[PDB]
Amino acid sequence: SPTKAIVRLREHINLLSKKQSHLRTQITNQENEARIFLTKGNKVMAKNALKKKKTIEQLLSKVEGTMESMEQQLFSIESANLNLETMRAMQEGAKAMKTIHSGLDIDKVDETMDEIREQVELG
Repeated sequence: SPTKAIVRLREHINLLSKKQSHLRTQITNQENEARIFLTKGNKVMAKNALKKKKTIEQLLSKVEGTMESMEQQLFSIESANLNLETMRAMQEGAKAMKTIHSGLDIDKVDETMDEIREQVELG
């Protein structure tokens, strides 16, 4: 069911979201270590810290990408659902109007009967 899917996608995004914040935190921490090392020490350590930071960034980009794909799917479903609603309503409105086209124009008992009568008589 569509409702089931929407819930899964939303919950899934939530999880990815939790991960995104964690990843962001790691990125800042690593950058900070790089800053202090540049002071209380050797570059090499700083360079190493930055490289780590980059790989944490690339992983984040992927987390973000999965989220982006998921978000797109939600939009496509939410959009599709609306269209269905439009179609049903449009379908419903046609039925209502049909009952109207009937009205008393078709509810002409004499016209119908005579027609039936002639065919009987016609044999």
